[PDB]
Amino acid sequence: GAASTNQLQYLQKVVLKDLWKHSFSWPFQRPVDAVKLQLPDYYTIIKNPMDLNTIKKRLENKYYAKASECIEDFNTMFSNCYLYNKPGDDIVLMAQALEKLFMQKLSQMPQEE
Ligand SMILES: C=CCOC(=O)C1=C(C)Nc2c(c(=O)[nH]c(=O)n2CC)[C@@H]1c1ccc(C)cc1
Repeated sequence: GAASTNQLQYLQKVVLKDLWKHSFSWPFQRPVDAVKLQLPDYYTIIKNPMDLNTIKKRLENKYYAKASECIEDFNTMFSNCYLYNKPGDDIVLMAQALEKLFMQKLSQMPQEE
C-alpha cells in the first residue's frame, strides 16, 4: 500500500534521529520505569507515558495515519516531564533543549498542501 505521508517520512528519517542524537536525550530514550528510577507517584500523575523508542517503533510500523498524531506524541513526552518535575530541575532544562530542537526541525518539515 501507499507509503506514509511525506511529513511522517520526515519525522521518522530526520526529526526522530536528531532528537535521539542530542546529548540530552538519554532520559527520554526508553519508557520510564518509575520504580527502578525512584520516581514516586509517576504513574498516578502521568497517564500517557511516552518516549522516543516508542515513537520510533510507531513510525516504523505505520501506527500513525498522519503527522499531527506523531507530533502530539513527541509533545506528550515533553509535557510529561514538565508536569511531573519542577521548574529549576535539571531534567526540565534537558526536555526544554530537546523541545527547542524539535521545534527547529518541525519548522524545516515540508509543508502540506
Ligand atoms: C535513579 C534514577 C536517576 O535519575 C535518572 O536517571 C532519571 C531518569 C532516567 N528519568 C527521569 C528522572 C527524573 O527525575 N524525572 C523524570 O521525569 N524522569 C523521566 C524522564 C531522573 C533524572 C534524569 C535527569 C536528571 C538531570 C535528573 C534526574
